[PDB]
Amino acid sequence: ADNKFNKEQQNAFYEILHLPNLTEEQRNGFIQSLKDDPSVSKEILAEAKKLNDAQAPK
Ligand SMILES: [Zn+2]
Repeated sequence: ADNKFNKEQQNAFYEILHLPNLTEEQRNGFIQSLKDDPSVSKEILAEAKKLNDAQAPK
């Protein structure tokens, strides 16, 4: 059964890989969540983005 990401899921995955202000530990936790159930991508992405923005350099 083919488990290739649809565009919504792929976009989330790549955005999390590339968000600049996550630590490795933070990033890997979010990616692991998606690897386990990709249907939660939109919620996980929203969390990752908030954390990324909170940790932006000033
Ligand atoms: Zn400054």
